[PDB]
Amino acid sequence: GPHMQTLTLSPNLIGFNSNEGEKLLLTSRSREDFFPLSMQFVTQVNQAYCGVASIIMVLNSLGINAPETAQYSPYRVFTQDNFFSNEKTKAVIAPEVVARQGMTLDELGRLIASYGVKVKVNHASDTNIEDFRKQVAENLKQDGNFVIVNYLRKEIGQERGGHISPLAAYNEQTDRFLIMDVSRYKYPPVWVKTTDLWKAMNTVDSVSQKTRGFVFVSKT
Amino acid sequence: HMQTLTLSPNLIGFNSNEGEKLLLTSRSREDFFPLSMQFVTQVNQAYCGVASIIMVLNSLGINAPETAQYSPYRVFTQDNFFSNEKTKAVIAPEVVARQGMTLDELGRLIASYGVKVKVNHASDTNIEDFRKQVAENLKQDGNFVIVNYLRKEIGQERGGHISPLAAYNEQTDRFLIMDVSRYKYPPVWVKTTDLWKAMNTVDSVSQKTRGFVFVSKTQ
Ligand SMILES: [Ca+2]
Ligand SMILES: [Ca+2]
Ligand SMILES: [Ca+2]
Ligand SMILES: [Ca+2]
Repeated sequence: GPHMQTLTLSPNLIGFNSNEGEKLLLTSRSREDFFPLSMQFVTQVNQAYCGVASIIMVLNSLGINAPETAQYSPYRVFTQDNFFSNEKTKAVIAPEVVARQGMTLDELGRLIASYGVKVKVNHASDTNIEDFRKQVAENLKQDGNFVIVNYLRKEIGQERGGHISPLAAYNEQTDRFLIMDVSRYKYPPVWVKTTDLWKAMNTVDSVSQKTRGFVFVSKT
Repeated sequence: HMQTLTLSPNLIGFNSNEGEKLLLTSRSREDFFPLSMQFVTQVNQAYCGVASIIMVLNSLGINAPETAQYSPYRVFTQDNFFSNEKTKAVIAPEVVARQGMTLDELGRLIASYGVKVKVNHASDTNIEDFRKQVAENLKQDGNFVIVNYLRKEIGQERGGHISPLAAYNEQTDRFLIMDVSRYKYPPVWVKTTDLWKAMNTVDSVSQKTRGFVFVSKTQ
């Protein structure tokens, strides 16, 4: 000591709309969730609503019975505008609060569960990279369930704070996951190395004083 | 899975195993990647053309107008698309909200943002040239295709619609429509002959056929 830090590394992302990124989807054999999520992909309506956008993508992909939207009647879908129609949802965290400060991993899980949907919240501190990779890759091969991640953007080479978005696929050959980034005005979907995504989840959110992590969602 | 309307059997939904395989076995699918990145729900039942335009303009990376919530970032949205006099001079947003837009108006609205637009009424071409020219575009980055067609002629409810095309599957001779009415229907793979018939219908507003538009950067 002191540590001289001779070798330092920065995370390498592959964009979905790159030639390589396209190839990673086509060579993935853990990509069932990509198709329904792609059908539902939305832009977060404000710079704090990443979790709401992520939730409604998953609820619509699961075919969860949705609130009315007068503009679409008789058709009904979850939107960021109607997601808080259920008072139990507002009781977790109110929309005006989310619009200022976002949501924590535990709030994300509780907001989903307020609609009676099955959830399993995994803080990084309570699991490990090997179980994350294995369990998420399995979910990505399975219909009827989805995965949402909460991670510090800085640790995957983006700016900057905590973010939430669904995962859509896992490329086995490169050990990368595809993040369907709902901040569509800022970044494309990206393929991130498991080790970098793990590092980014294994950070402490000062709002919760707990680590970030990932949530499994399925229909009951 | 999502609660959209049951499709007529001549259509293969993107929301089906076969529909996924048609993307995986397509050799004309480059446009799917950027278009999927930009896919949006039309904000009302008249705004299909606006949703389609913004998907394409965002996919092309055009400098975009100011937004209500994303500053300093900018993207085309259904709320900011009409934020200049040149675009509004084509057709007023108040009218698009009640009547939609014709094929010619679609073209002019796109062109008001400075990009290169070619409008093809079905009457002025033929099915073989439609298939070849569109499949070629679908392999090429930096350009896109939007169709205007009568939904009933492909089995769907009901009137004239507008949405982008994302891919062409050679074995089945089907095009993938990225249907912006996401609350009602999934994206669908439609036989070329059905899509051709649906474009070769007379829009009562224009007394011209429907058709398709090619869009690329002017630069
Ligand atoms: Ca490519
Ligand atoms: Ca499946
Ligand atoms: Ca799954
Ligand atoms: Ca193209």
